[PDB]
Amino acid sequence: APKAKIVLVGSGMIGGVMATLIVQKNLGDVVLFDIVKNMPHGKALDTSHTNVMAYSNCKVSGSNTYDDLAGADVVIVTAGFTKAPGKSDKEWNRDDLLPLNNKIMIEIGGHIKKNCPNAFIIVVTNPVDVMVQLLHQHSGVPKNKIIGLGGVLDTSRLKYYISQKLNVCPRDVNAHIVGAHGNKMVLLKRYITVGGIPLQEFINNKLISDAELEAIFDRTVNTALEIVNLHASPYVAPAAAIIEMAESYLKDLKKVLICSTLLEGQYGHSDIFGGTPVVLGANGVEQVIELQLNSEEKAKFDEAIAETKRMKALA
Amino acid sequence: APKAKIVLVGSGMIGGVMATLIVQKNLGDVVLFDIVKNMPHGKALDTSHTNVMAYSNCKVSGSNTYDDLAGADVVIVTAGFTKAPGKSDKEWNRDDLLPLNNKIMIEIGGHIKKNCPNAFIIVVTNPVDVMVQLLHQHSGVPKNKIIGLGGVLDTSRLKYYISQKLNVCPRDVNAHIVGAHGNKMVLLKRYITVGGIPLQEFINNKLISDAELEAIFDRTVNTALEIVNLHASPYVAPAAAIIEMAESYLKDLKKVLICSTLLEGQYGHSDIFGGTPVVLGANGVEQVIELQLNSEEKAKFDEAIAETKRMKALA
Amino acid sequence: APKAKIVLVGSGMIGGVMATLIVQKNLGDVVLFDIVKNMPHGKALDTSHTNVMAYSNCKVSGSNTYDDLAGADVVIVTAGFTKAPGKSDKEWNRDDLLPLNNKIMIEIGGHIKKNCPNAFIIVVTNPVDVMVQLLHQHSGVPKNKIIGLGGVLDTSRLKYYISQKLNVCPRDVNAHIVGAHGNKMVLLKRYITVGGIPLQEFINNKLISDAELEAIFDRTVNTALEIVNLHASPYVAPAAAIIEMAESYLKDLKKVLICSTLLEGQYGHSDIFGGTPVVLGANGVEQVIELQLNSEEKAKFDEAIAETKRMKALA
Amino acid sequence: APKAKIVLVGSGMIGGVMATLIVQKNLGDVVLFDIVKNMPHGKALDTSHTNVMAYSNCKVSGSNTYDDLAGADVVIVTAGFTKAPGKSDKEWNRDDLLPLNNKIMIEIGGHIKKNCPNAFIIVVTNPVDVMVQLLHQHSGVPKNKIIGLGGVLDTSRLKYYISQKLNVCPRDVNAHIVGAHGNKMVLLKRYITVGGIPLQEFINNKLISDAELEAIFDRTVNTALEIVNLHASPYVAPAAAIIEMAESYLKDLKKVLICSTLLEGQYGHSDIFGGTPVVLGANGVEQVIELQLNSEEKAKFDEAIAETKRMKALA
Ligand SMILES: CC(=O)C1=CN([C@@H]2O[C@H](COP(=O)(O)OP(=O)(O)OC[C@H]3O[C@@H](n4cnc5c(N)ncnc54)[C@H](O)[C@@H]3O)[C@@H](O)[C@H]2O)C=CC1
Ligand SMILES: CC(=O)C1=CN([C@@H]2O[C@H](COP(=O)(O)OP(=O)(O)OC[C@H]3O[C@@H](n4cnc5c(N)ncnc54)[C@H](O)[C@@H]3O)[C@@H](O)[C@H]2O)C=CC1
Ligand SMILES: CC(=O)C1=CN([C@@H]2O[C@H](COP(=O)(O)OP(=O)(O)OC[C@H]3O[C@@H](n4cnc5c(N)ncnc54)[C@H](O)[C@@H]3O)[C@@H](O)[C@H]2O)C=CC1
Ligand SMILES: CC(=O)C1=CN([C@@H]2O[C@H](COP(=O)(O)OP(=O)(O)OC[C@H]3O[C@@H](n4cnc5c(N)ncnc54)[C@H](O)[C@@H]3O)[C@@H](O)[C@H]2O)C=CC1
Repeated sequence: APKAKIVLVGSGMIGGVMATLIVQKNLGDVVLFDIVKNMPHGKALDTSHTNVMAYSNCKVSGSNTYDDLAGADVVIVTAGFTKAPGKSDKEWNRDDLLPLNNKIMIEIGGHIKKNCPNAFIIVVTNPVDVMVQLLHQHSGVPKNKIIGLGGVLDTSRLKYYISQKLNVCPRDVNAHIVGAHGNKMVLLKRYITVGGIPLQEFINNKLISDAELEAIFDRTVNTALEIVNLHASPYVAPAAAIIEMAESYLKDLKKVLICSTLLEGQYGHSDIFGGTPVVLGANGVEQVIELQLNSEEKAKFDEAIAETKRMKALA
Repeated sequence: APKAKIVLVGSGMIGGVMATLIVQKNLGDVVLFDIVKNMPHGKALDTSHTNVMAYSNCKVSGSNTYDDLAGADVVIVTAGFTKAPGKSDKEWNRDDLLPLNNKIMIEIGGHIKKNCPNAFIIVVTNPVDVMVQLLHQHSGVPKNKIIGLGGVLDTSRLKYYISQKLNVCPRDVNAHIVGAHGNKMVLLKRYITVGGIPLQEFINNKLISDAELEAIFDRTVNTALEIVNLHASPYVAPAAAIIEMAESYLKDLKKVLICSTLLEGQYGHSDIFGGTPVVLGANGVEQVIELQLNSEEKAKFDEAIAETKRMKALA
Repeated sequence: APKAKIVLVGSGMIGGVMATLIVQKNLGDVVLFDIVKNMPHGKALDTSHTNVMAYSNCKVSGSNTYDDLAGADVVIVTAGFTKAPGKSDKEWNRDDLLPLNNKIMIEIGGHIKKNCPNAFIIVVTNPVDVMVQLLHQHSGVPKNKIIGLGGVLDTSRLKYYISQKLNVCPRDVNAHIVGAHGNKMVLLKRYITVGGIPLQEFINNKLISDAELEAIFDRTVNTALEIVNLHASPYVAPAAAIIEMAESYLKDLKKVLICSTLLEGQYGHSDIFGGTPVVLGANGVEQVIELQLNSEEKAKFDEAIAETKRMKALA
Repeated sequence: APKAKIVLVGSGMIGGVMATLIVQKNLGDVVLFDIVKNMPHGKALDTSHTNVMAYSNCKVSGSNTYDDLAGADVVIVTAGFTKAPGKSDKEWNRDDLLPLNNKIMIEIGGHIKKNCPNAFIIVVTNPVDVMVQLLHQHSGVPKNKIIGLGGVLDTSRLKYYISQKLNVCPRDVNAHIVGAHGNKMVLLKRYITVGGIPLQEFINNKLISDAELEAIFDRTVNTALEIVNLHASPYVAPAAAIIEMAESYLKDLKKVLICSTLLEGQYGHSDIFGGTPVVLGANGVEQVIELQLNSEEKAKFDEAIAETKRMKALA
């Protein structure tokens, strides 16, 4: 059939929500692939029944076979560790799973290259800005055909928190977080708008203060940790962000979405992936948009890239 | 505000998917209530960010306080045990959590009666046909304002499996499973249609055989066990079924949906809840539809009710 | 791009609503083609702005050039007369526009054959069961790639009227009207269900009477005339019905929808198009479903086909 | 029932599309009211059938009786002249229908005050910034409960035209047009963004030039005339814009939408309605946002208000 085939490489928490949302949106047939025996078949079976409630007709199947990547139109990679086995929830960060998640990207890359070299790839495995580049290199796909999750998720938090303070529709807040996903994420105060209006106007009117915004910025950076400390794990919003990206590709929406993409001189950087607004449509990354950062913003961008490089070296 | 307030009493697996779907559908503000400290706040935080991706404006908050039921328009109860601590996955059934889940329904009932006596209640805790009646009795709500999950979920499986064999849109298969949710569920072959056409026509044409249907019937009854044996748990389709019910109420859709409701003479039964098609709209259960069962079908219905009564006695 | 290209051959009342709905549903790029100069460009411009309100990205362009059919994935033909210039609204029927609408189908057929022989075609021009066959013959497309509007529209009326009486969700009423679209349409009482339940059960319960149903049947047959006599014209529901058909094709939904299709022995008929349930998916008409009519129902079906043949002869 | 009751006062071109969209979105029951006998009943009948195709349950009825405004939750006023009977399509403007459309607003105002004084009112009749104030005065409704269409429609055009040039999703372009709807509309270049980024960045990169933007500005102002000169009439996008506003109210979305609202000192203006961003939620106009215009922008705003006052005097 002409329905898209969407292979979820990793059928864990994010994978499950993604499968649910794909059926809700009737986006395409879904394969829940994992190394864990049986589990993806079980999740697939459960999820498949929702076609009735959703008025959809998407197949949902499980797989324990890498070759099921054959024919994939979109591949979403969440496979990997989510935390270092030994580290507390308080100290959740990035040094030693690097080589293990690198091996996972290498393995998946080989299977993509053999089975679905023309697929559009979204990488989620952390640290994403490192893992996406590794997968790019080992899968051999074109630069316009692979991106990493980051900015859509990170800005959803910033947008949401501001919308709550200002009592406006969440989507009406727009904002940019660039460079990398992680603690070095660059929050661009200058690029925040509310209903298309510069946030500064709302600050001038005392509707939201600079101090409030500083607290919202810190909350945004630390949201994953906040959720973990509350005895939960972030997987629902990550899934929705990924599906927004995938849907833009599948439907040729040409949305402007901030994702990790190969930089070729933007911001003074080459040979590395970093977060920046891109346009996602039928041709994949159709445009890479370079924000005209000032020197102070660029300094923060540089710090983010430096951290990606540091971890890439250890991987 | 006039947005509906939807309180999820139980913030586990089903609760999480329900919160996700409510935001996707912009159905109302959500409270994830649970006895587990912090966890519902974490899930709520994660889920709240999806308002951006979904173009919605639903608050999602966590709660560890029963009094947050105040003002509820809809209350969905998934609180309870999901399996007997000690029993293998192979032997997943119903005798001894009864008194513990009864205590949970009693407790929740008291809080509903005090805080939101005019709410519409959907009960999910198993065995649902027993627990719904217990909650009805202790909450004091009118009979048209409380239902149990069952038939929407069980028929989604039957509909889906037949649709796959016949290669038609899942929603185009209609089917009735009545009496109770559980191993005594009554699958009504006579009441199956495909695009509104009697299934028997498709059997006559050899498009699906009676033997195939028998296997699909057994698969439907055993689906929960099938999913558990695959190292997964059924929670996505249960959530979608519940949201279909809740949405029909909230939007006054007047959908015909099979749910557990107080029987007042239908099928020869009174003073018990059992699964039957009902019409759900703004006034709750607006109609209870009694299928004109033959004697053989009625005998099976009686077996289902007898099992509900047996467990009610032990609760 | 991979977005579908949908060419509306005829940019009148139905064409306008179809363009509106396609953008609402983000189904594909739209060409509003017509012989009237400028008008389609104006409607296209107006409609294109709705992409903003709809969160969609579908191009909407006008055309006065037949060659713009090139590349079409779906072609919807509403081109033609809607009433005989000279006949009152009271006497709205079918004898003398036949040769003129035949010429229009022939002309469009030639352009389809040259420019988009692989497109999926939906014919709407009346009398549709005649015009669809004429277009099939002159376009040269395969039988699984061309259908006529009829049953989805006619049953929407029957379903709706019954749903109002019974106070249930309109989609929960299912019904079959076959043979032809027009005054000889065959309404199959035996094949009506409500929430999947035989309508007869509701009659037995005195919820709706046989006399009420007879009146609803006559109302259904005469609905177009009822609307015309109220100083309006039926175009909104026809458009929605057509878009339901087109969407099933585009999204590979495999819905069971009653449409005019080439009969190859079904109901005892060959070499003619008539209304029957079909399954619409990615391969076009994937299945032609033959209802197992009794002799009385078949007699009415024969009357419908005879009328199609009578008018085909005059065309 | 608790479904909203939406009364369309005026059942012409815009009214018809609004009814269609309300059913598509299942927003509430609809009354198509008009002074033309029978016509609204015909349009209502046609539109009602779409509930089946749309999976909705909204009543659609026609009315020739002002008292059917009773119980209205939302009233949308499109009643009036659309062009001066005698003036060519080339010379489409605003001097002498003023007293006639004023009489229509006065009449409707009296009926609103008597029958639905708590309804939320959207005025569309041109010149809208004048007519909305007239209706406000004669209906007696609070200032937070009545708005005029303008900016959502006018900016949809600007947003769309820019999105086409830049090859991005239309909704990703944000823009502000304020003061009044009509030839004095104030297009604010400084307040245009693309994916939340200042448009100036795209100009700097030569992706769109200042000269291109000037042409798009003129096209935006003249779009209604462009459509009329193409032998069409703008009614589809106006309807969608109105429904976006109505939906924000009904669903408590709190969208920021530019509408005509009573100014109470903003921009230096009082005692007049003018276009400005507002937040629409359950409480109606929840916030009036005042853009921090520079002196040059304010001068243009003043010109717009002066024109509204000039016509108000003649009404
Ligand atoms: C970039 C970003 O914004 C975020 C990234 N993540 C990363 O996303 C990944 C997945 O998170 P999830 O919560 O889904 O973790 P999980 O443990 O539930 O699922 C991971 C699955 O991967 C499987 N897996 C391991 N190796 C695999 C392989 N070779 N192939 C397929 N699946 C594999 C494994 O069995 C598990 O089910 C982790 O690396 C997270 O750090 C998470 C949240 C946000
Ligand atoms: C009727 C039907 O078709 C189905 C019913 N169920 C029942 O639904 C219930 C919930 O299933 P879920 O998978 O969500 O289980 P879970 O363990 O993840 O969540 C249950 C939550 O209830 C909480 N809980 C316990 N007591 C509570 C109380 N007094 N108040 C609120 N929450 C409570 C508990 O902490 C956990 O998070 C179980 O009884 C299932 O048997 C499940 C699938 C289908
Ligand atoms: C099968 C069915 O359920 C229905 C069928 N119809 C038929 O659908 C047709 C279109 O109805 P609509 O209300 O859209 O009529 P319209 O007059 O507004 O539009 C017809 C357009 O066709 C154009 N047209 C004429 N010749 C054409 C050609 N060769 N190519 C393209 N357009 C052409 C013509 O200029 C007008 O704009 C008529 O034949 C109706 O009888 C209508 C309602 C229901
Ligand atoms: C503010 C704005 O962006 C726009 C405003 N308009 C205005 O919207 C109005 C309606 O436009 P439409 O295209 O719908 O015009 P129409 O002639 O098809 O419908 C007007 C209907 O009003 C009826 N009408 C007249 N007096 C009435 C009354 N007292 N009560 C109810 N209906 C009445 C009349 O019979 C016709 O059906 C006109 O004033 C337009 O100028 C239009 C497009 C954009």
